[PDB]
Amino acid sequence: NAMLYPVLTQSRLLSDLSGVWNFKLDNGKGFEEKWYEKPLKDADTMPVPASYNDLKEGTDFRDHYGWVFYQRNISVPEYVKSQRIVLRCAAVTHYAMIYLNGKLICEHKGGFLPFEVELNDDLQDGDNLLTIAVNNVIDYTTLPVGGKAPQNNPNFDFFNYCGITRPVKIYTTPETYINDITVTADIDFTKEEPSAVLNYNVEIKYNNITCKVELFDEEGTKLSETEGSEGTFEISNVRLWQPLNAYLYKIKVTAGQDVYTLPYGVRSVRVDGTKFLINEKPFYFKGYGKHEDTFPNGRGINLPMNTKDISIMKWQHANSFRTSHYPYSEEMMRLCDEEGIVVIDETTAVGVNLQFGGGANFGGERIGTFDKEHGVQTQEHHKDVIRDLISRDKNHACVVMWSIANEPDSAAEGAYDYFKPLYDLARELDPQKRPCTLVSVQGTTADTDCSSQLSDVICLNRYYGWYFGGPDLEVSETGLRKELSDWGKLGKPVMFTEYGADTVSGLHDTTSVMYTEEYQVEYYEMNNKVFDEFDFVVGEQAWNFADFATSQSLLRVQGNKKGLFTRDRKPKMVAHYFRNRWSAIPEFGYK
Amino acid sequence: NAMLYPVLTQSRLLSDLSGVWNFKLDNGKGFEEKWYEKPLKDADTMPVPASYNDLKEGTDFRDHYGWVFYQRNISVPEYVKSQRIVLRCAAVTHYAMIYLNGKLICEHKGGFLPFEVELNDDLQDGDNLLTIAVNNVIDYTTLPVGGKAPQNNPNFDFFNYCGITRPVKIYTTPETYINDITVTADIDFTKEEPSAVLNYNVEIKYNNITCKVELFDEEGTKLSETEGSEGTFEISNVRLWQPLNAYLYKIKVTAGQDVYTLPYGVRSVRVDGTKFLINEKPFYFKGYGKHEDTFPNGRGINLPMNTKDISIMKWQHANSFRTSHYPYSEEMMRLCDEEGIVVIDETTAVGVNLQFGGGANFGGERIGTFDKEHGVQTQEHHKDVIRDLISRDKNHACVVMWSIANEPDSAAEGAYDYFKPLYDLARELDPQKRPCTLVSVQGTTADTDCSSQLSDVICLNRYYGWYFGGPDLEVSETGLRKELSDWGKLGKPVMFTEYGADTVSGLHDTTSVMYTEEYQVEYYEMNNKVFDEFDFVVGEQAWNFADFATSQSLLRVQGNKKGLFTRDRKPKMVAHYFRNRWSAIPEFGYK
Ligand SMILES: Cc1cc(Nc2ncc(Cl)c(N)n2)c(OC(C)C)cc1C1CCN([C@@H]2O[C@H](C(=O)O)[C@@H](O)[C@H](O)[C@H]2O)CC1
Ligand SMILES: Cc1cc(Nc2ncc(Cl)c(N)n2)c(OC(C)C)cc1C1CCN([C@@H]2O[C@H](C(=O)O)[C@@H](O)[C@H](O)[C@H]2O)CC1
Repeated sequence: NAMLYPVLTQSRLLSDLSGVWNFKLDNGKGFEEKWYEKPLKDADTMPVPASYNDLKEGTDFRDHYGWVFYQRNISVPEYVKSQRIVLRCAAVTHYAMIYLNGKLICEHKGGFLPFEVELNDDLQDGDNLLTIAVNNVIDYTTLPVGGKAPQNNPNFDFFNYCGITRPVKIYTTPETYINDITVTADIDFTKEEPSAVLNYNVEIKYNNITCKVELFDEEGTKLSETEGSEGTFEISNVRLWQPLNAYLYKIKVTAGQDVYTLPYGVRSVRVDGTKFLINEKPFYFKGYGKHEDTFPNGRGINLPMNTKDISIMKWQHANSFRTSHYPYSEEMMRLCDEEGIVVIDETTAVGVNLQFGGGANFGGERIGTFDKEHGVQTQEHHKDVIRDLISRDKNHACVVMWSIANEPDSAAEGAYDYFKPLYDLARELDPQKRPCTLVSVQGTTADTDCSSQLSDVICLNRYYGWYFGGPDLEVSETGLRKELSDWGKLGKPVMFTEYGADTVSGLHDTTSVMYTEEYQVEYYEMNNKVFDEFDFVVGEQAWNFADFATSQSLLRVQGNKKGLFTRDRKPKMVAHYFRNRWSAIPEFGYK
Repeated sequence: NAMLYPVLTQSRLLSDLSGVWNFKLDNGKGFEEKWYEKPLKDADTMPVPASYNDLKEGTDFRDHYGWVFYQRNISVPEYVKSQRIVLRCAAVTHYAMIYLNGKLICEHKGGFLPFEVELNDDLQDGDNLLTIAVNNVIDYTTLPVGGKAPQNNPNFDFFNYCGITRPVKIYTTPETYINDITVTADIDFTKEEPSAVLNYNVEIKYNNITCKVELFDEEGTKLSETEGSEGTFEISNVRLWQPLNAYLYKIKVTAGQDVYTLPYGVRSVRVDGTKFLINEKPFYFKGYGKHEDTFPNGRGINLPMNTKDISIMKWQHANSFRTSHYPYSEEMMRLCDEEGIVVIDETTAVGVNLQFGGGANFGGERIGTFDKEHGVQTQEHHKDVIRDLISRDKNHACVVMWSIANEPDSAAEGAYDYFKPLYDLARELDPQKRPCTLVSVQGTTADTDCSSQLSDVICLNRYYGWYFGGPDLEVSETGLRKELSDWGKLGKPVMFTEYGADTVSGLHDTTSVMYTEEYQVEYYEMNNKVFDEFDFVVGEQAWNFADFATSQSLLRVQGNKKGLFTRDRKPKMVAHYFRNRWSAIPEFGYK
C-alpha cells in the first residue's frame, strides 16, 4: 500500500541493482522448463533499467509477444541480515513475476507503479539466482487497454515498451521501521507575512518507540521539533513553494533506530469559479503533455533527459506538464519539486474508450465500452492504480491535480457509473483534497460528458485544424469557438491538455501545407487566438513536448510527429513561437 | 594502483550514489568562500553520472571555463562501520577534489580512469556533506592536451565534456581484503582438443589467511579448486573465448572473510610476420573508432546505448572497435567480454602533436612538440595513465592490444625519446605481453615514423579522398596505393584505425559531391579497393561509428559528421554498404 522513495539514510542502505543482466526471450516452453531455477542457457545481455524493445535488431525482438526472462546474481553479507531486506521494483512493465532460487516470491499487475517484497525468508547465504520475468500482454483487463484486432494491439497511440522500466534496488530498515509519512498544510493568507501550520502523521511497523520529527529549511538550519506519531509545526513567515520558484523544507523523522527525511513544499491548491488557484492566486497552465520516451531507452528512466527536458521548459517559459499517460518516475517527480514545475499526475487509464480501431463486435452487435460482460474489465485494477498512485505521490507539492483517465468513452452508456466510484476514491484518499479531472476525447460536449459533473476542472483534447477541419484553419476556428463557448456555460475552469499537428522537422513552405513547420505554427496561432477570447480558459498544454514512438500505421510517420521538439529534443520552429508567446504571459493574473 | 570493478558479493556491498545532486558553477570566489563546508546556496540540480555541458541552456553553461561544484548528503548506519568504507569514482573529468564535511580527503588528475579513497576516518555518524569539485581546464600538462589560442582550446577534435562522467559508488570489504587479481593463460594448441592452464595470483591487505580460488563455467558448474595466493588450473578441452563467440569462465576467489568473482575468457594474442593472430589464427579487424558520445549525456556513461551500439555492430557484421581517445567505462569493457567484441584499449594521450591550430610560437620560433621547456609537459602523467589503464583492464579477454597515443607528432625531433619509456612501461606491466601500438597521423611515412620501430602493429589514420585529394577519388587512390605500398616494406601488420568523410544525413546526389551520402560510400569503395590489394593489411576501422560533438568551427557541421550512423544511431547509406561488405568477409583467413 505505502511506498516511500528509497534513499540513503543513517538507518537504511540503498543497493542499486542496475547493470547488464542475463536475458532470454520466452519461446513458450519457458515456464514448463522452469528456467527460473536454472541459470538461463544461451542467454543474452540487457541493461536494467530500460525497455528492451529497441536494444536489439530485428522485428522478432521489437515486436515480441509475451514473456521475457531477466536473471542475475545477488549476494548480501551476513552482517547485514540484522536488518530487514526488501527488494523494491520502481516499476516493471507490465506484469512482473519475481523468483529467488526458483521459488515465486512476488507478483505485480501494473506497469508503472512501484511494488516491493521482503527477502529475509528466501535469502540463502552465498550467491543467489534472482529471476524477474516480465509480460507485455495487454487486453481488456489491463491498464492501459489492449485491443482486439499472435500480437498485441494497443488501444492507445504509443509504443508498447516493456521490460524493467525503472530501477530495481535493495534497501534495509530496522525491524521496526517507518513505513508511510503524510504531511498536509493549512496556510494562513490573511497576514501581511503569511504563515502556516503543517499537520504530520507517521505510520510504523515492537511498534512502540519514540517519535522524533525535526524540520529544516533548504539551507540546512533546524527550525522546530515535535514528538509523537502525529504532531504539528508552526512555520512563521513561511517560504511558500511557488511555480517556477520552488522552496523545499526538509523533514527529518527519527523513530526508534530509523531516520528518514522528506523534502516538502508548502503550497495551497483550490478551485473557485472559473479560476484555478495556487496559493490563492489565479494560475495559467503553460506547458505540454509529455511521454517518458527517449532513444533507445524506450520508456526506461532517463535522469539526464529529465534534467534536459526541464532546462528546455525553463528556456521556453513553460510551467506545467501532465504525466500522459501513466505515472512517471519518482525521480522525475522529486525533480519537479526542486525545480518548481506544476505536474498533473495521471493514471495508466488510457484506452478505455472502445470506439477506436473501428471497434470490436460480438453477436453482430458492436460492443459498448462499459458492457458488463464484453467490455472493459478494468475497474477492479483501475481502483488499485488510483490507490498506489496517491499513496506514492501524496506529498509532492508539484502535483496540483489528478487525472483519472485519458480519453475514456466518457459520454457513453455506463460511463458515469464507471468513474463515480473512481473519483470518490480519489477525493477521499488524497490528504490535500486536490482537484480531480479526466481528459475528454474529441466529440464530447458539455451536455454529454460525464466529466461535466465529476470533475473540478474540464480538460479537453481537441484537434480543430488537424484531424477535424484541417487544412481549413478558418472553418476550424469557427468550430473551436463554437464548442469552446459552450463549455463556458458550466462555470468551471477549462484547459486544453492536448492540441497539436504532426510536423516532420525539416519540411517547410512559404504557403504552408499540413505536416510542414509553417502549418504547425499557424495551427497554434489559430487555436491560441480562440483560447485567449475566453476568461474561463486557464491553461494550454501542447501535444506533444517531443516526437515519440508508436506502433506502425499509415497515419504515423515513423512515430508521432506532433512534438514541439524532435525526439532528441531539438526545437521545431513552433518551439520558438511558443517560447515567445509564453514569454509575454505570466504564471498568475493572465485573466 | 589496483582497481577491481566493484560488484555485489557475499562480503561487499555496493551503494550507487547516482541521482540528482546539488550543483553550482564556480564564479572564482568559490574556494575562497569555502563552499565545500557549507551546503551550496542558490544551488542547481544535476544528474550523476553525466557530463554537465549539455544539460542546461545558454552558452554560459555549455562553454564554462574552470570549476564546478557537486554536493550531496551521504549517510551510513553504524552497523556497517565494521567493514572498511571506500568511495570509488569510476571517473571524474578532468581533475577531481573530494571534500567531506569540509576537509579535502582526495585529489585525482586524470579524467577517464577510476580512483578511490577510504572514508572510515572522515565519516561522521549522521548525514554528511559530500562535495566533489570538478575542473575542466586543459593545457600542455593534461592528457588530453589543451592548446594555446578565458577559454579552453582543445588540441583534439571532440568536445570538452566535463563533470562526473562515470558513476560514483560506495562499497565495503573486511579490513583484510582482496585488492588485485591477475590471471594469465598458456594455451596448448598442439592437441586435437586444445586445453590450457591458467596462472592466477591474488594480492591482499592481518594479511595472513586462507586463499580459496574456485573455477566455474558460464552455466555455473564448478570445475576445479586450488589454494594459495598463487596457483593454477588445468582446464582440459577448454572453451576458447573467440571474437563474435565469447565464453566466460567464472573465478570465485574466497580469502578470509572476502569473496570476489571475476569473469575471464581464455584466448591468446600473438603477432607473427604480417599476421595478427588471435588463438593462433589470422584475424581481420572489422569495425570502427568510437566515442563515448551521446545526447544529452555528453561523455557520461550510457549502458542502454552501449548495448544498442553492440546490437548494431552484430547487425553490421563488425567485430572490433577502439576506445578513441580515452579509456571507456568498465561496464562497456565487461560487456565486450560477454558479447565477443575485440577492443583496442587506448589512453587519453591525444593532442600531443603540436603542429595543429597553426601551432604556437615562442620567441618568434615555432615550438616543437617535445621541446623540453616550452612543449608537452605530459610524460610524467602519460606514464601514470599507462599504469592505471593496464591495472584496470589487464584481465579483459576482449582487449587484444594497447594504443599509447592518438596522432602524436611521432615523426618529430624528440618523439622516439618520449615514447620508448612509455612502450617499455606498457610491455612490462601487461601480464599477457600484448601488442602495443600508436595511431599515426597523416603525414608520417614508414621511414620517418617512430612507430615503425616501437610498435608491434602499424595503425594509420588516413584521409585520402577527404582532406587530402578530395573530391578527386582517382588521384587520391594513387596516393593511397603509393603510401600503403611503402608501409608494406616493414613486414609488420598494417591496419587503418581511422578513415572517413563528413556526410550530413539526408544530402544526396546521383553524381556525388562532398558531404553527400553517395560521396561517403564512394570514398570507402576507393579506400577498401586498395586495402584489399595488400595482404599485410589486417584491419579496417572506419571513422567514426557515429556522429559526435566537437568545439565549433567552420569545418565542423554541427559536430563531426564522419559517422557511419547519425548521433542517434540511425544508419547512413554507408552503413548498409559496410554491412554488405563485412558480411562477405570473415573474422579469420581473409588473407
Ligand atoms: C483521430 C481520432 C479521431 C476520433 N474520431 C473519429 N475518427 C475517425 C473517423 Cl472516420 C471519425 N468519423 N471520427 C477519435 O474519437 C473516436 C474514435 C472515439 C479519437 C481520435 C484520436 C485518438 C487519440 N487522441 C489523443 O491525441 C494523440 C494523437 O492523436 O496524437 C494521442 O497520441 C493521444 O493519446 C490522445 O490523447 C486524438 C484523437
Ligand atoms: C585535417 C588534418 C590535416 C593535417 N595536415 C594539414 N592540415 C592543414 C594544412 Cl593547410 C596542411 N598543409 N596540412 C593534420 O596533420 C598536421 C596538422 C600535423 C591533421 C589533420 C586532422 C587532425 C585530426 N585527425 C584524425 O581524424 C578525425 C577527424 O578529422 O575527423 C579526428 O576527429 C580524430 O581525432 C583524428 O584521429 C585527421 C587530420
